[PDB]
Amino acid sequence: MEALVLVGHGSRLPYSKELLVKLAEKVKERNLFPIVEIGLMEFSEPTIPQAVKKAIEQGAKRIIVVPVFLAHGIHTTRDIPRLLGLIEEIPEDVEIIYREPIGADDRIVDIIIDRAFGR
Amino acid sequence: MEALVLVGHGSRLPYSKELLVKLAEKVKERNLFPIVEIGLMEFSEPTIPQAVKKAIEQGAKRIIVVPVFLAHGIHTTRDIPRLLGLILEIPEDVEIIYREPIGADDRIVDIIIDRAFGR
Ligand SMILES: O=C(O)CCC1=C(CC(=O)O)c2cc3[nH]c(cc4nc(cc5[nH]c(cc1n2)c(CC(=O)O)c5CCC(=O)O)C(CC(=O)O)=C4CCC(=O)O)c(CC(=O)O)c3CCC(=O)O
Repeated sequence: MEALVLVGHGSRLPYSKELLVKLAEKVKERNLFPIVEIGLMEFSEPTIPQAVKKAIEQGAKRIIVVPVFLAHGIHTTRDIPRLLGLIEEIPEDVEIIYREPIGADDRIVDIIIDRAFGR
Repeated sequence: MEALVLVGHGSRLPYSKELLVKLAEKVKERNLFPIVEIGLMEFSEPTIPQAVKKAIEQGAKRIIVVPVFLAHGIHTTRDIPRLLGLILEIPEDVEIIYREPIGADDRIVDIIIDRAFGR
């Protein structure tokens, strides 16, 4: 009844999409959401509008959109809200819930320290 | 004897730099590294060359550079290695060690799920 849509920047390179694809696989393995889709802001498919429609077509009435971005920027603040139609795509009486980016989470510091030590 | 340098993209907005600043502060509280510095690839100061010199000036002989990026891209594969001189003035008794980005870590999935639930 609710869907999770992970949105990413996109790249002319393949690494950004591979990340979102792997992230969606790992989330699916956790069996929390009925529907899970990814969309990429630029350069690649699925686009963000296509992911929201796939979710709607599978029968989701609440679409949770999580920006897989570390920090806020023009994408997360302007460009993406606009694609979702949240700022001046047909949301069919469904609710889109636009979540927060990753930010300076304690678990990021944990990751950073591992990377520093080659782990 | 060794320094940790966190490098980030930079932004015409203030959100990207604040993240790196909060991240540096959190790492410093862990007391693992003698010297901790941040550098921004574009738009903002400190720049990446400035951070490596600040580190050198305090007396670091090994400079661990961690890309605070989720995925590989042209910045992490070309532009940043270039600034580090890996592909300005680097003393010979000093080595730069360029680490990996965050990637599709389990701890990221954990973060994504919290964000999905508005936590
Ligand atoms: O003109 C060129 O192409 C050369 C420069 C260029 C390319 C690089 C290249 O292709 O050489 C580059 C590529 C990418 N940029 C990255 C990130 C973002 N760049 C920042 C700002 C924008 N940069 C744009 C252009 C450049 N975009 C524009 C114009 C536009 O996107 O519309 C602006 C927006 C300005 C506006 O519209 O007013 C922002 C926004 C912000 O931070 O606010 C961030 C995103 C958050 C962040 O990570 O900072 C990422 C993701 C990453 O790297 O993490 C990619 C893809 C991965 C990769 O690089 O493989």
